[PDB]
Amino acid sequence: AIKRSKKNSLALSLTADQMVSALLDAEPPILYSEYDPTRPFSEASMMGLLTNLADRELVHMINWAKRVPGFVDLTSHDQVHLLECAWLEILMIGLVWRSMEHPGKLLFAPNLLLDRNQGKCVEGMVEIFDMLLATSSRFRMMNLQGEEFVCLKSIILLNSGVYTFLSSTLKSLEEKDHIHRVLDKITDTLIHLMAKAGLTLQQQHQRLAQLLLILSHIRHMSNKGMEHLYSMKCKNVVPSYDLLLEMLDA
Amino acid sequence: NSLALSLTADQMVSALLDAEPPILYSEYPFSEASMMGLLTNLADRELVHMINWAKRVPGFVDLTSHDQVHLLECAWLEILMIGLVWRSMEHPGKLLFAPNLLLDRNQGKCVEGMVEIFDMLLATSSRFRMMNLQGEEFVCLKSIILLNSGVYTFKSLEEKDHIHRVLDKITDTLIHLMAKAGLTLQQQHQRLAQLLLILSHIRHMSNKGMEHLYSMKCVVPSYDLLLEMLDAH
Ligand SMILES: O=C(NCCCCOc1ccc(Oc2c(-c3ccc(O)cc3)sc3cc(O)ccc23)cc1)[C@H]1CC[C@H](C(F)(F)F)CC1
Ligand SMILES: O=C(NCCCCOc1ccc(Oc2c(-c3ccc(O)cc3)sc3cc(O)ccc23)cc1)[C@H]1CC[C@H](C(F)(F)F)CC1
Repeated sequence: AIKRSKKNSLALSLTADQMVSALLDAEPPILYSEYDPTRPFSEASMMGLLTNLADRELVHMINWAKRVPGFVDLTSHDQVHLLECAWLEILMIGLVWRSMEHPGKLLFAPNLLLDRNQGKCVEGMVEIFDMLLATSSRFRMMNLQGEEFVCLKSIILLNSGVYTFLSSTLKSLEEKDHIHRVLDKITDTLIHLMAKAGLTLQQQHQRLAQLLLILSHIRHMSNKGMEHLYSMKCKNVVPSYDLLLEMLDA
Repeated sequence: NSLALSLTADQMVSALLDAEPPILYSEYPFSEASMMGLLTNLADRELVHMINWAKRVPGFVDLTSHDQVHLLECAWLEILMIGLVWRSMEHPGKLLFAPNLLLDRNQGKCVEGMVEIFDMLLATSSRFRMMNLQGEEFVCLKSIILLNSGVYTFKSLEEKDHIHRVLDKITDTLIHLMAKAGLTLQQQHQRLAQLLLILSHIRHMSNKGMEHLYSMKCVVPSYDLLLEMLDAH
């Protein structure tokens, strides 16, 4: 079809209710882990299970991202770089959302619930597990709602890579301005949700701030996770997919 | 009880502005090991003043010395970087490490792996410029970084509760500044969101910087004084 100019992005013409509806409708399928439960539970086998789930979720992630209002207005290059930036943060926020109602455990999939002591089966994992558990506990304590969750997940996609567009082209400035406007609309939607829930104005701003501050922790977890995943690739417990990496690099 | 929680928004702004550290001039030929020596010497001197600034951030003194040290251990580089970004706002394409140390983006190429970090710092300064970030907001953001960046890695519930209450007061303060500047309610929450979203990028830059420094064989000389100032010695 026709690629609209940024001022004619569908994102900017959505009401708050329509933005929520769009984000809920984009939400990817629940996946079940496919595994043999009789296999001995080792570092290699655990990381293999998690890799297989990650690979399947990433397929659905791409289709989800394309359905996030504002995303497809970006160049294909900028789209890919948002995803390359955010993919682990997006996996992690999903995981902590899914795990909210299971204190002490991470619900990687409905049929794959792991506790922090299984995290110790993978060297370097338990520290990240504990951070994920703490984030899930914080979401539980804040009573994070599904409509808020989908807004936060879309914010991670749009925000985690915008600052590593380098402003070396005029197009980059247009892309940055567009992302800003979409992020403003998602903020309006988050406030709309909180106002409808009955929060006072002060409470609305405090809650928004607390939710956005958690995003900085999610970023931190992603960075530590990438460092951990690199170590796992050296041990040949996680694939390197180096040809995809050199693809993305060139 | 905590003085921080009894303060009004106007009083909080005053306290945060009053806590601001001095501007240091570089004191420390010109290879990569010398570039890292220059930047490390500057960081070492700034850290002495940072610890005194941290102790003056309302709410910080209420924590145990071990928690104060934990938060600083988590946030120190974020704080150095946000200061750098602020200082560089009026110097597009350059990083004002000090008034007598203005470095071009391409001077990052002198240290392997540094120019990518320079680029992220420059992008942050550009963002602050486009938003016309104000000093009053800057000090709120820096305080948020100190309190937020290690809170998730921590009676311990009483301390986390205290920190979240202080953070809520800073949010109120940022909103108050924006309201007094004439922003509509919609503009206020949008700007709050844009400011807090930049802190995700500052965290990223810190993480990347820590990895880079670990690569570059890089405790600052003044470490013992830092702990002494924190009463952690
Ligand atoms: O797809 C690629 N590789 C294969 C699939 C990913 C392989 O890595 C993973 C990733 C996660 C994983 O485990 C999970 C978490 C986790 C977090 C922190 C840790 O320290 C360890 C684990 S959290 C979590 C949440 C879930 O829902 C599911 C799983 C997990 C296990 C392995 C590349 C992507 C990037 C792309 C690029 F670069 F082009 F963009 C190139 C290709
Ligand atoms: O000693 C400690 N760590 C090891 C110290 C090693 C020295 O570190 C640096 C840090 C920065 C640096 O260069 C600067 C920037 C930069 C950022 C990213 C890069 O990749 C490269 C450069 S940005 C920037 C901005 C500036 O204003 C000035 C300099 C710089 C050069 C060296 C802790 C201290 C605190 C203590 C605590 F917390 F308890 F108190 C815990 C222990």
